Amino acid sequence: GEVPIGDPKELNGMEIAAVYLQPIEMEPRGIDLAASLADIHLEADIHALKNNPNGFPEGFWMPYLTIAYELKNTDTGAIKRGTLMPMVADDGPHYGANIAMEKDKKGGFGVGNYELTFYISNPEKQGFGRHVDEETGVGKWFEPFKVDYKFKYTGTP
Amino acid sequence: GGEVPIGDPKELNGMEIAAVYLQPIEMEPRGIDLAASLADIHLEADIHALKNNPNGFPEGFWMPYLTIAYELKNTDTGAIKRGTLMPMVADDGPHYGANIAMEKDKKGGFGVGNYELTFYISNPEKQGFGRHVDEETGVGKWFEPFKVDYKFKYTGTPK
Ligand SMILES: [Cl-]
Ligand SMILES: [Cl-]
Ligand SMILES: [Cu+2]
Ligand SMILES: [Cu+2]
Ligand SMILES: [Fe+3]
Ligand SMILES: [Fe+3]
Repeated sequence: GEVPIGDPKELNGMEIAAVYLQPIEMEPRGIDLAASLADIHLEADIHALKNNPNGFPEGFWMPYLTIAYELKNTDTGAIKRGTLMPMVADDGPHYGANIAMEKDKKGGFGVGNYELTFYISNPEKQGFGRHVDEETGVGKWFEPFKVDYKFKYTGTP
Repeated sequence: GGEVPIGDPKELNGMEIAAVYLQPIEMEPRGIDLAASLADIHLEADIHALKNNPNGFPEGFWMPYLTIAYELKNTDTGAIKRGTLMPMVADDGPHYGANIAMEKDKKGGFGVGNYELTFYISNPEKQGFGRHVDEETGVGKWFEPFKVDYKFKYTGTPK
C-alpha cells in the first residue's frame, strides 16, 4: 500500500526514507488529522545505519526525533507545513501524519509534482540522554538538518 | 564490563523486561540525571519486543516512550526510594536509566544488602505515542499499566 517518495538519503548515522499510503486512523484521537479529512498518510522511515555514531543498533528505529515537514506543489507553488508524529503501525514504529491533499480546504494540493522537505532535530531536544563516559559513551548528535525529496502525487491511493 | 543482572528477566505483554545495574555513568545533557560523582550505580530497564509482539514492534526492537517508575527497597534496613528511569542511549543501544546514590545516600540505609526492585510500567500512549487502528495497517491495543518485581543482592559499585 506504500508509495515511495523520491530516493532515500543516508546521513548522520541514519537511513531516511519517505512514503505515502492511504489515510489511517490513529489513537489517541484528537492529534492526527482524521482519516475522512485526509487523502494520504505521509511517513518518515528513519533507521540506524551500520556503525551509527550515537549507539543505535543497525536497523533500529530512531526515536524521539523532532520532525517537521514542508510539502510544496511545484506546479501551483502551493506550500503547506506540519509535524510528523511518532506512532506504531503493523510495519512498526515511524513518524507520520494524515494530510489533506485534494481535500485541503485551501486548494492547490491535487495531482502533480511535489517537493517534500523534512526538518529534523536530534533527540536531546526532547530530553533523551546519551552516555558520555569512556566505557559506554557515544558521540555528539547532529545539528538540525533538512532532507529533500521530489515526487509525483498521483492521487489519493 | 558487562553489567550486573538484577534477578531474572520477565516476559510479559509482548516484551522482555530485564533489569541491570552498572557503575555510575556520565550523561548529557548535564542536569537531568544525578551526577556520576554523587551516585553509586546506574540502574537500567532493558525492554525489547518479543516475537509476535501484539503492538506492531518487530522482535528485538527497543520499546520506546514507556513511562517507567522504579521503587528500590532494601529489605534488610527498610530503606525505600522511588524515581523514574529516563530514556537514553549508550554504546550498546537505547534503554531506560538513572544514576542512583546507594552508599552515598546518607538519608537512608541504602548500603550493600538484599533488595526488592519494582518497575511500574505504562504504555507509550501515556506520552502521546500513537497507534494505527484501521483494519489495513492497525495493531493491537496496548497493555494496561503493570508492575514487575525483582530480587537481588547489591554488592556495591562494580569495580
Ligand atoms: Cl529525491
Ligand atoms: Cl527476580
Ligand atoms: Cu502513521
Ligand atoms: Cu543510561
Ligand atoms: Fe510504513
Ligand atoms: Fe545497558
